[PDB]
Amino acid sequence: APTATLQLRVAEARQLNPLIRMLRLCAEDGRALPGFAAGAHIRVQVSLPDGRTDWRHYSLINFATARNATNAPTEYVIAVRKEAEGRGGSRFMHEGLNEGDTLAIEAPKNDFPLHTGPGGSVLVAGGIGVTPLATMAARRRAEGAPVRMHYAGRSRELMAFLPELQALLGDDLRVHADAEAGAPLDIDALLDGVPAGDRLYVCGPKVMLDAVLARTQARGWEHDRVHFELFTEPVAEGDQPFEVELAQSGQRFTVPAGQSILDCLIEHGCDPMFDCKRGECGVCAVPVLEGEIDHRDYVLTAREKAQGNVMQICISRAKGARLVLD
Ligand SMILES: Cc1cc2nc3c(=O)[nH]c(=O)nc-3n(C[C@H](O)[C@H](O)[C@H](O)COP(=O)(O)O)c2cc1C
Ligand code: FES
Repeated sequence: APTATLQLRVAEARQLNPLIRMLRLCAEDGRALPGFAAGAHIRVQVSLPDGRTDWRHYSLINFATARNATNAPTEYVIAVRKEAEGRGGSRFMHEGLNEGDTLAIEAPKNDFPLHTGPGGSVLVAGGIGVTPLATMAARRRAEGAPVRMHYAGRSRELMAFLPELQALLGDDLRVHADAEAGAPLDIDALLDGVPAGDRLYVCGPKVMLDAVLARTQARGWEHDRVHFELFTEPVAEGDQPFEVELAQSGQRFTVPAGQSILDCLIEHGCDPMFDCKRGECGVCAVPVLEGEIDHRDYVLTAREKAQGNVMQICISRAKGARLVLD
């Protein structure tokens, strides 16, 4: 049940700007690490402010355009945005980790892969959400495949990897900075510009991913045309408690405000199906017999959400005070 881990050394730390720190991680003896495909992340072990150990996802970064670029890597590269008001994990990555330190990680996992079907690729990055999309861009360039990146942030001063991405993509990089535009990214115009059949890869904050989801579902885009990678944690936000009644056996649990339905069930004892835990994979779907749902996933169709008979319990909640689940 414990997940396999690697003990890596911090081979380089680089302050890209005041908020974002690049870390290069190597095996102790420089041997090859598990390979990965564009979109993969690693989970890294952090110490929280009270000394509790926990795990944090960070996407793997590569700009090299050799076709073998990430098949047998000898390093993993990540970039961490410091959240001074977060839970302490990103703070640890900035303040409690030094060059030469060792760090336990879990082997790469990929919930956000590039699609090999027909069509080019349009990448939509919000802030530090650029990290797996940079690797995606590098891979499409390695393939000679059409790719465009929309990279949006509040200020250019705080957006990482602009010189690397400009060199990699040239005119196929479109940078949006709120501080220059005076307005947020125009997602409607972005979607209008996507070439017919091209697939969309959206990574970053919940508010951006939600705006893309609403519009691509309104447009009736095919379900495998749009791909989502949600960085925002915790997914259990402002949220309220609610009752869950398990219809098979009458048990009524109270889901607290800071806990997902899935985590509440996993805790109390059941064996739910799950994987990504952030609304992307679809695996945790449960039928809903009664109660209005506040849907927060990126996998159910507009029709499925409207019918009200299924939800992703890793991320979605009750609209009211009670849900009856099968
Ligand atoms: C799949 C996945 C990939 C992520 N990749 C990054 C990343 O590359 N850089 C980053 O700053 N945060 C990334 N995040 C968000 C972090 O895991 C984490 O939530 C963030 O650093 C805040 O944690 P904290 O509140 O403990 O500081 C990712 C989250 C997920 C689920
Ligand atoms: S576990 Fe992936 S959608 Fe819930």
